[PDB]
Amino acid sequence: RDPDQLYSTLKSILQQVKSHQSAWPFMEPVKRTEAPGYYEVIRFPMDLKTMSERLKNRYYVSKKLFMADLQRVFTNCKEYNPPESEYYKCANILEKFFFSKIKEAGLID
Ligand SMILES: Cc1nn(CCO)c2c1C(=O)CCC2
Repeated sequence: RDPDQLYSTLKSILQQVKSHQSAWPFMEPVKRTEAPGYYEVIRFPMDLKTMSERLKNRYYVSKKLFMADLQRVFTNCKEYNPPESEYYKCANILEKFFFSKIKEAGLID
């Protein structure tokens, strides 16, 4: 299936991202109790557990929807955290990895 080809490609990419050594900050939703005013600043929170659910739920009917969510994970983090924080470092490392995988899968060419 053309839908099911997409699904496989996205699942492979998301799995690789989740397995990456720098994915650990992004594995679950930011906790309100740990991040003061995070949910006042960041309007569209996202994390890799929520993306896994969305994927299983057949939400990612296009590459664009998938890339927007995953990009939001990094840019939320970079907006909120200090530039030399461990979280910011992880976000940019993982983002580099993400762009290399989407290129390699021909999701952008
Ligand atoms: C703020 C903030 N605090 N925590 C830890 C609590 O969830 C995290 C953040 C992020 O911005 C992304 C990584 C995880």
